[PDB]
Amino acid sequence: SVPSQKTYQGSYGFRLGFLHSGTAKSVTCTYSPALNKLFCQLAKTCPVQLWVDSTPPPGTRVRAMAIYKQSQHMTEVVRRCPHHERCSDSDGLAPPQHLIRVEGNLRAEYLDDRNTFRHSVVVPCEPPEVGSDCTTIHYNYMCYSSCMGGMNRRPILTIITLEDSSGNLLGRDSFEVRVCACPGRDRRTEEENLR
Ligand SMILES: *c1ncc(Cl)c(C(=O)O)n1
Ligand SMILES: [Zn+2]
Repeated sequence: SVPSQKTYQGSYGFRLGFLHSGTAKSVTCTYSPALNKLFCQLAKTCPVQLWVDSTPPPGTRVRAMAIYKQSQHMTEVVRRCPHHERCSDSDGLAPPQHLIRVEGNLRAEYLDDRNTFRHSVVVPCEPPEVGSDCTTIHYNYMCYSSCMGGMNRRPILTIITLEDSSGNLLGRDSFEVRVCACPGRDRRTEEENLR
């Protein structure tokens, strides 16, 4: 089984947004619109904006899940490598096997799917606060793209789904992720390679 990655704004006009962080050597998280790709350091804050055209119903949730991008690896569950899953970096909520965490949200729930065995993290969809036009979720990625026995240099996609209270699909967006030591440099390199 492979989760859909089809972009779907749905009834509420759901889509993601990203900050403009640049590509300086000091940057820890940066998004490339040209590549639709987030570059980030291990376990560092990744702000992801949620934008809607109209407010979805109370009980709407936002789920994140990783899959492998490449055709020949899409059926394999994305998980932390044998090193990082045994790290003592628990936050009290995320299972140690999960690549994607939500930072600083006590209502985050982590799912180990009983059928597909895939991991995901889900939070309530909060409306924007006063003085803001969007809401932001802070994600952390807990293994490097290069980790042996884990992602093993294989690119991943994060799929963000807007769901109703039963888990039915309301909206979908996605982006590639590279977890790496030098996200600014790697973004510059990959944007050059594309050009
Ligand atoms: C995971 N958790 C803790 C530590 Cl100290 C390490 C490491 O070997 O750097 N990994
Ligand atoms: Zn790892």
